[PDB]
Amino acid sequence: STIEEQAKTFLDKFNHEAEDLFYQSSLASWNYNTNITEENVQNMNNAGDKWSAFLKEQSTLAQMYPLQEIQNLTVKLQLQALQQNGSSVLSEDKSKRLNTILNTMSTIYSTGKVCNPDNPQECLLLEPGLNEIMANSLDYNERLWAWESWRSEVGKQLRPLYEEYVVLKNEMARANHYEDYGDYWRGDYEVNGVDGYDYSRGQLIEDVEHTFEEIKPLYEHLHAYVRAKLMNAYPSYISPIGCLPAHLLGDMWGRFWTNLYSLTVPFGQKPNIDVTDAMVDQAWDAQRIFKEAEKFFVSVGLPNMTQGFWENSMLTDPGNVQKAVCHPTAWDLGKGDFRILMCTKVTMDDFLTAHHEMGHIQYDMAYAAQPFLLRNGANEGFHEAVGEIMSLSAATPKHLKSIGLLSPDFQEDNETEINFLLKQALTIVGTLPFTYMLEKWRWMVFKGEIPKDQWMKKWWEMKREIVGVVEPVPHDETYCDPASLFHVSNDYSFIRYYTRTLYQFQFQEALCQAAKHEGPLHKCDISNSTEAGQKLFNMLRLGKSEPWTLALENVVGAKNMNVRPLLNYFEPLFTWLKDQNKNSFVGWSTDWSPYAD
Ligand SMILES: CC(C)C[C@H](N[C@@H](Cc1cncn1Cc1cc(Cl)cc(Cl)c1)C(=O)O)C(=O)O
Ligand SMILES: *[C@@H]1O[C@H](CO)[C@@H](O)[C@H](O)[C@H]1NC(C)=O
Ligand SMILES: *[C@H]1O[C@H](CO)[C@@H](O)[C@H](O)[C@H]1NC(C)=O
Ligand SMILES: [Cl-]
Ligand SMILES: [Zn+2]
Repeated sequence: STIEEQAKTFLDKFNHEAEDLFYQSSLASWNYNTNITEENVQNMNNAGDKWSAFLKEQSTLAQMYPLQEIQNLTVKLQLQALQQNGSSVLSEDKSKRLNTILNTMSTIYSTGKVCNPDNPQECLLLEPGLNEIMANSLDYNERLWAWESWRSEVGKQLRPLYEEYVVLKNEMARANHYEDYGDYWRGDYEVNGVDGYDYSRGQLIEDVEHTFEEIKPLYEHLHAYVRAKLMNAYPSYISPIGCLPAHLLGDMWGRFWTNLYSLTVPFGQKPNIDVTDAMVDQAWDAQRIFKEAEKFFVSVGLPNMTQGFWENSMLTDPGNVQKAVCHPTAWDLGKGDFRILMCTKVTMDDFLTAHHEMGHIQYDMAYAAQPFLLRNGANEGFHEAVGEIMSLSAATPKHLKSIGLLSPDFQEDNETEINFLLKQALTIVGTLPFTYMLEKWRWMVFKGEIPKDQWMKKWWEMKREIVGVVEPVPHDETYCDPASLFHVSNDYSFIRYYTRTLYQFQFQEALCQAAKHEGPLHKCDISNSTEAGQKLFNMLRLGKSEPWTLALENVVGAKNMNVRPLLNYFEPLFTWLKDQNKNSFVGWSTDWSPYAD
């Protein structure tokens, strides 16, 4: 029989052992992220250590098939993955150290503690505490300790191992036909096979570059507007001309300025559109949330969460007695097993993140029925970009209103608009420059453009030009600030958040028009419309068996990342920021300082 047949099986003989062999790891791997005992650690790095050996072995027993000599395009690209020597390319008993490094980094993060100065016994984990503070405290000082202490106490520990991490990981990358590890994560976005749809790795970069320009204006005015209302509540601390201090951003990293809402609300007297409060005066809990969320997908086609999910997902920190990584994550253990690990809180933040995490799931399912080594979203952007297509709709006063956290509200005042839209900006635009800059530095390093002795160097120089933010305390190259933001210390590429942000609005400008909407998309409902659910559905199911470029094209006109639908969402808020800012200065100083004073 044909040779494009010794594989059409070799693959399927693979999709069946792997799934279980995987699930064997995902399951143990889960006992860890849910209880950082240690007994659980080993069990875990034993389950994947074999899957390691499994995949490794099946890599050689795979490349036994020549490149082409294969049709049915799928069968070929599916082959692609396997042929690539995994991180096995490493010195067997070397990659071990990587894990040793990887595992720690994780624990350090979800376990590290800073302890109150005036009471060696009042220690705070990052969740919550360093977190609740960096999200609520208004005491420039409380804010300040938390910020520094975290980076100081834990951050510093990370350093040593991060230095080893880039190295080890790099060697693995480059010894795999890539320029570095970054070139690797840029891989995800790559597509070859198809012509006119081919997308290169070096592209993803300059494609973010370009798309970033049209994003700057809207940022600056948004940044120069919140340097204002931020001075208004921390006078004598921030210059009306030089990037705000890192600890007043609304959260440990300033990744999201969504908590600077009460300090920046444009018309703070209209009905708060941060139903974080209405939720408490209704006693909303974890379930109720993930139930009110699951209720959304079901309104637009997509199924209800499986009873298996409801019986294993950890939707609240088990508190003292068992320590689990609290970062919200949507798990796929395969074999039909779907779970979500999130230390849910009754915030409006956790209301949306639920719509996120869930979205991950609704996707993981939507492409379940698909060759195992192919079920995986067109690309990271897409996976991230999905739950955000919901939060976009399920956060509009409209929805929020009808849902409950906003009984019969003041019509929709031409002002509740700039009001609602400023929050979004806070969350969505706030992150773009932060999201970008971090990955850039992340690339620069793997690349090489930043020698070990210049890490915290470029990092803050950068945080200054691009993000438009400065550090409250000179950080020596003893630190490692960009290793105290989960994502970093636990692998996870970061640029999917950038890309996800732009995909987000393209998919939305299409579905509204696929539910017959007739206003700006920042008024677009999308709930109850199967016309919409359906469309998106026919998209999710294809897994990663179709270049995202084509997939994108088949869903929303363009076959690539478009910044304009976003610029359209925030056009109302922009022109207004224009006004409000008329007197205030748009831009910032890359030489200022809140301490050099
Ligand atoms: C790739 C995964 C390992 C991490 C990621 N989780 C989210 C979690 C998230 C969504 N929106 C906000 N956050 C941050 C966060 C929320 C909560 Cl309730 C607790 C904590 Cl510790 C962090 C992210 O960091 O983007 C994701 O699902 O894409
Ligand atoms: C797997 O690794 C071996 C030795 O490092 C190498 O010869 C082989 O080409 C790799 N797999 C492929 C087909 O790239
Ligand atoms: C092409 O051949 C493969 C393996 O023989 C088969 O499973 C697949 O269904 C065919 N094309 C598709 C993707 O339907
Ligand atoms: Cl930082
Ligand atoms: Zn996500």
